[PDB]
Formats: sequence, structure tokens, C-alpha cells
Amino acid sequence: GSSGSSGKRKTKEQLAILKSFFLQCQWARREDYQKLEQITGLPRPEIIQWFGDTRYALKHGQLKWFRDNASGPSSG
Repeated sequence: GSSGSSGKRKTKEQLAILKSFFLQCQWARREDYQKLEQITGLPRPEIIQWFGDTRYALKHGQLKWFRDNASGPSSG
């Protein structure tokens, strides 16, 4: 449970840095979040929660940037 603070006012720029994270790790730790608040400039509580909601949409298939590969990379 958490206080009644509802806020999702984010900027494409800030979110951009997140979208990249979610992909690398659908879930972030307390040691990683601290960093996100330095690249996105958004409160830890604002980022932590974000990741949660992100999972929902994805599971349903809302995200348009996720699993949106374009090319087929590889290595010999």
C-alpha cells in the first residue's frame, strides 16, 4: 500500500530512458533505480511504479516499442 499520490506526468525524453531499461530488465532493483533518477531526473517512487504498470500493458500486448524487433542480428 502507498499514499494517495497519483502522478504519471512524464516526458517523452524521460520515458525514453525508461523504455530502454524495461527491455534490459523488466524489473529494476533498489541499487539500479537510484541511477534512473539520475538519467530521467524523476523521483525513485515515480520510476519504480512505472515499471510495474509497464509490465501490465506488455503482458496484454500494449507496448509498441517492446518485442518490436526489426532486423535479425547474430554472431559467428
